[PDB]
Amino acid sequence: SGFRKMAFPSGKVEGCMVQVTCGTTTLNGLWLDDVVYCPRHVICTSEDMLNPNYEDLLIRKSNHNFLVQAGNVQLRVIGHSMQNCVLKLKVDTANPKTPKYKFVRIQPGQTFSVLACYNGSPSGVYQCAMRPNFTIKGSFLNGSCGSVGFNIDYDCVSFCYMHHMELPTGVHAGTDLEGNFYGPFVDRQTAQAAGTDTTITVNVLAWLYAAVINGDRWFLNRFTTTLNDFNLVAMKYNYEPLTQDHVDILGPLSAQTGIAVLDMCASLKELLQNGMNGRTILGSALLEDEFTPFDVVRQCSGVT
Amino acid sequence: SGFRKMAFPSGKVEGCMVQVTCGTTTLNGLWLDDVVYCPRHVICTSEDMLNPNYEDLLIRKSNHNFLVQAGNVQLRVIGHSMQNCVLKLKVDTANPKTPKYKFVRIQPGQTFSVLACYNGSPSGVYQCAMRPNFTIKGSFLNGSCGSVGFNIDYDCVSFCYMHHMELPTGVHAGTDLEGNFYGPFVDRQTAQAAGTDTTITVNVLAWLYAAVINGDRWFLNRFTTTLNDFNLVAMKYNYEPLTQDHVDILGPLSAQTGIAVLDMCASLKELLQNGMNGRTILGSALLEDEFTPFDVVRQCSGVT
Ligand SMILES: O=C(Nc1c[n+]([O-])cc2ccccc12)[C@@H]1CCOc2ccc(Cl)cc21
Ligand SMILES: O=C(Nc1c[n+]([O-])cc2ccccc12)[C@@H]1CCOc2ccc(Cl)cc21
Repeated sequence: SGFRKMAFPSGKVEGCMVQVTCGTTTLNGLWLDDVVYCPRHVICTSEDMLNPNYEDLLIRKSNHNFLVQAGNVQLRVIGHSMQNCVLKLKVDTANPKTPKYKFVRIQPGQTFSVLACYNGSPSGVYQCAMRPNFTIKGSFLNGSCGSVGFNIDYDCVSFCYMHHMELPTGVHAGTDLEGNFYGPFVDRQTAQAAGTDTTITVNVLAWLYAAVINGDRWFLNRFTTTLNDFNLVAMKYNYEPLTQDHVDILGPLSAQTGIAVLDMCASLKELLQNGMNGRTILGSALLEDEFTPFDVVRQCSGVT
Repeated sequence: SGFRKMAFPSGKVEGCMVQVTCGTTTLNGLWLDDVVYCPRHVICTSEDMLNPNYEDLLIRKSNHNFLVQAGNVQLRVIGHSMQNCVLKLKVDTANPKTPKYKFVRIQPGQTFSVLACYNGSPSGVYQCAMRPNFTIKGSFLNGSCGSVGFNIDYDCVSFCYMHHMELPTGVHAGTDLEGNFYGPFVDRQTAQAAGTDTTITVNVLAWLYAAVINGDRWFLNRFTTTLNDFNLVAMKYNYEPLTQDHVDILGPLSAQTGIAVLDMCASLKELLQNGMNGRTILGSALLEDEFTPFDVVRQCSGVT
């Protein structure tokens, strides 16, 4: 019982974090096998960030200009290449702590853990979601660039995010591990505004199912709805449209609780229209949308 | 920028988790040096839990009746003793991954990370606080007993909690690493009710300071108050009384923001009296109390 915003155990990713310095810029790198991945803006000064031409700035950099430090020991850089917005620094030593891993590009609404680091050292771990506007709401300070987002399936770490920047609104933007930004963001110090941060409907529904499993049932109404009727209300409240794929994905939670997905949609529709009235659901006064149906199942079943 | 409920990196504690089985009961153990710490109810059957006499049940147990497995390898148990509500199983092998550590008994209002485990395997990490009624609001299922709570100061892990039980209300109870329960709870399957779960005032104030640092300033009022006037309102709202020690502890946040502690108390007093009016502070529709002043400073400064 109880329901928490839970992050994956971070040990497997802590064993991959290194410090990358190029000139006077220091950030974090991810060391997997004999390659260190890091944001390509490690080659930029603060002035360069205003309008960087990365291919040009990279011409002035050699292997020896990238200082990679794992713990308090220096790694020898024997190659470097730019792939989209990340640099891959080939080192002469394979990371002995390299876990089984994959690089995945997640979809909006998917959650992941972030191991926030400074100077290649982990400071904390938190859970977040890729927002429908492709930003994330993280917690990152100067030096946190290169911190990664990941999910773990038993012993395989799927890295899905690498932190690159903060927008003027305090929201965050980054890339997958192939260097492609999520959303339309670019690694330049220029005004970039985020789109509408809509609520991940399927995630709210999953968390209402978690609430029912953990005993918070006050919001269960006597109504049902259809996907079309629900979606009319959802659009009005800046909630993402719910599809039959989302209903399918919620099937295991529907079965566990005996509450049909569309009945839970009707309860959510009434919560949107009536508000919480000062009440809480799982200790929250707002509808939480950063638990996927998979996270709810995993947390409520005990997957390790 | 951004402010998250952040847990400590869990790697150092993941390297200590083992599975402890006694007969047909399996839970988690913490392996530090050549000792495995676990809840003493590992010796009980479900029937025994109703009214256990631990000293008597322990007479029927020998070293070979405690099965300790670290990963998929069995540890040899060469001694066992009960200290309060924990069993200490002396093993013949010192844990090679033993980090620098301390056992601390925390005070109500103090936060810590929990590495939730099942069968000695980590499933997730979350942050919580020792409530003023000495319960915690965790996320624990069958088999999670023996999961620990901890804080990290650079490279030293201070273990402060070991999970033992869930109360009928879905809140959690456990001990420090010397086996002493927090609060008045006993390791028996008997009706035990929690006291008032008051709000940790000093923590709410710290989180309002974090909100100001991260740009959420709408709630800043034009008022000030005194500790006595504030505390009259705080008692009425089931908030813990604020002391001059709490004001001292908030001094660094007051200095960072230029907002005097008593002015922030007046803003909190108005939030209590007026409510949020549908607004949010750091993405929350309620006043968060599970960030200590130290956590706010650490997260806003980047301590690794
Ligand atoms: O965004 C950047 N830094 C930081 C990132 N984050 O997330 C938080 C921070 C806080 C406090 C100072 C720095 C921070 C750098 C700094 C300059 O502007 C850009 C523009 C594009 C790119 Cl890809 C990175 C950057
Ligand atoms: O509390 C216990 N289990 C579990 C603990 N927690 O936190 C969640 C759980 C969920 C689902 C089944 C079990 C769970 C056991 C089970 C029996 O009653 C007691 C009474 C006292 C003591 Cl010290 C431990 C226990």
